[PDB]
Amino acid sequence: GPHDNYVTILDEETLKAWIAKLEKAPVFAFDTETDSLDNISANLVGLSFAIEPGVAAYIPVAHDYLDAPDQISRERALELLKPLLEDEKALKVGQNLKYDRGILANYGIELRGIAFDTMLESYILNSVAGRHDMDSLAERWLKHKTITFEEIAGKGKNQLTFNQIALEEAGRYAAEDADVTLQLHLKMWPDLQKHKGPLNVFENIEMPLVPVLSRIERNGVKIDPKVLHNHSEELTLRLAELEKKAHEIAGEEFNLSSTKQLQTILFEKQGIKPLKKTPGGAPSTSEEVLEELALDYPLPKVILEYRGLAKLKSTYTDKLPLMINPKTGRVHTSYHQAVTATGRLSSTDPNLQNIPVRNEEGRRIRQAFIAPEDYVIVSADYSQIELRIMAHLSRDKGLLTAFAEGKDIHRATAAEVFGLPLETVTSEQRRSAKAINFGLIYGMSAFGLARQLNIPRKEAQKYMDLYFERYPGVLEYMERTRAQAKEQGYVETLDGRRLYLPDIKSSNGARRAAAERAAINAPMQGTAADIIKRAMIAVDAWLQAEQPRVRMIMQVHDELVFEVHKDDVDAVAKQIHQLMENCTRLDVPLLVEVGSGENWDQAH
DNA sequence: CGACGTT
Ligand SMILES: [Mg+2]
Repeated sequence: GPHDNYVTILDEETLKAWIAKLEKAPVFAFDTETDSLDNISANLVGLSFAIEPGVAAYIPVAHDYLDAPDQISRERALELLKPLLEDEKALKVGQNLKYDRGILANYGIELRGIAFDTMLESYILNSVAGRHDMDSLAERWLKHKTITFEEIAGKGKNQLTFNQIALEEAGRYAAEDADVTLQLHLKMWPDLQKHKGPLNVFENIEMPLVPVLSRIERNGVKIDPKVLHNHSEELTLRLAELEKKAHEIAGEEFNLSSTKQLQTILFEKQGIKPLKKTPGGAPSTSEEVLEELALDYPLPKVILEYRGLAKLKSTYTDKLPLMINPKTGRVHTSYHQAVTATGRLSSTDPNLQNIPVRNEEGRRIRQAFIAPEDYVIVSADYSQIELRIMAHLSRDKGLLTAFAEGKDIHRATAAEVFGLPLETVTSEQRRSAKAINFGLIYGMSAFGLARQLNIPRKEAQKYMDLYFERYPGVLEYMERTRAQAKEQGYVETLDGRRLYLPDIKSSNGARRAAAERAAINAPMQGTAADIIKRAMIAVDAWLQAEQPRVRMIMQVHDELVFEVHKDDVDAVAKQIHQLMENCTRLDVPLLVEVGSGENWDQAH
């Protein structure tokens, strides 16, 4: 791990020399460092170029501390770099490219040279290794503890924004970052080349996602804060009523939110035997315990209602109005592309993928999302996608025929399990088969179904036996995947995304069963994520080539909520439809139930 | 309720 060959650029002539080197440089790093953690309101501070291993350059453009000398104009430097950054033939490399690209696009410079991202490379190679962050990557691959931002800043309010930070420390840190990316690239890229499936997915599914991810995050979803600042008042009043009722039942004032106090007061005053126990050993008070106890006493019911209301209020109705970006008035999310192992995108700060649906008050919370003016929400959706991947990967004629004909999968499964035809499949049989399908997706055991269906576990096993006998190809494929995990350990999805299992041969019964379940459902969710990502890429290509009156705002799991102008709804819905069924060459069709509701809940 | 685990 070399160092000290780090030249910091203060004059534009050295910048010209560096760009002359860069335009002949095949691959090079790019790591813009910025004061603000935000990707939208942040103002750029400096850049970083590392054409050759150890040969890294930091280019300050605005430093705020006393006597920051010869600061190149942030506009002049970017104007001189526009031929380079906006070049397609120059392949770049970095970390979290949807951050650098967003920061650059703040100034109108649309970057186009992205080809490698160390985060994405580390994700594709071994998705269950570390956390895919520079600090972890450093020792995990290069075996070189790098300088963190904490040393320069210091935890707490004492932490310093990067812009006023002294020249030497900031420059050496950024150049070390750039240089590191190069070492990580030069080390991992041969490994990424040796793996054909991972190479395919990395080139075609993961990396073209970065520009559309940045565009989606910068577009942001619009919320009507008045709805939440109204609705929280009714939430507070209702929970106050629940407080009054609970303190009437118990005769004392306390906090329903606390769990230790709640279990103590409950199990000492009313004294029901603890049905279940927490993983920590204490008596458990989860929702099942709540409903079982509310079968007997009203205080469990009222505290369950308090939990239900308070969770949604505190998590959404209070946090979302706070997170509205004041500059543009739209909530901006950070889709972390590589954090979950399976492959799904997971929105963070705030979790837009975690908006309530099943509760009517959750329906109100989803109604809080609206359109600015003359616009209307289009909520794309894949219906029962996981079962479609199951049919494709099982090669079972029954499910393939059922999906090709287009009948509801749940009633068809119930018909094939119980014998009576699908038209006579009633509601209880229907959601019984629904539980069968979902559980088989997740790999759960018969006790789980006795819990999720309130039927004896013997009857659960009998029902799965009927299903398994009528669908032997699915079981054969699942056993093939289980066995494949033994000698390969990287049970793999369709498009080549892998998952290394360090728990397949753990020789422990507890871990291996969960490892087997993960091996079962890994191709499932992996294929679903790849299909969604490819649909995202195609739709983004359509918008960026045609520029219609549509803006993609969010990507929930198997959902692609848009925002269209009122007069476009007739044709753009059909166009995105066609773009999405033609997304992936899979035999079973990919049904897309496009809504066109005025608000997100209405479109849902 | 049945398979996994240990004294
Ligand atoms: Mg970076």
